[PDB]
Amino acid sequence: FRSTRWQALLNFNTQRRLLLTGTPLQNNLAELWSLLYFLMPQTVIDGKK
DNA sequence: GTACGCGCTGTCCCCCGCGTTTTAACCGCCAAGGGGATTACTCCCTAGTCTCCAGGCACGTGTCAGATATATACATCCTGTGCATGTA
Repeated sequence: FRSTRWQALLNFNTQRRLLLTGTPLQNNLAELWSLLYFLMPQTVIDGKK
């Protein structure tokens, strides 16, 4: 979440994005929530609800 | 008068540039603690101010020091002044 590259690529002008990854981490919901927010900026920060 | 500033010369030589090697620094982790100037508050105590009585460095006066003009007892030529022996 706090990485500079995370905010670096958010402003890029694209209308469709695709993610390629083998396996994300199961627990530690923070990284999954961060990936979800990066995919589209609509979800709320509160993932503990 | 003269010799050093100036102009010219060759001699070579050390940094420039372009390339190649090596490395300092920021990003991620993983969020953790850690301390020092700041703001507010609470006492607290020593200089400002007044105060008069003592007194002391700027000031004027005396006297030795340093330097200078003045007779003074010789000092060095200068002026008369006298003597002895050979000459026509």
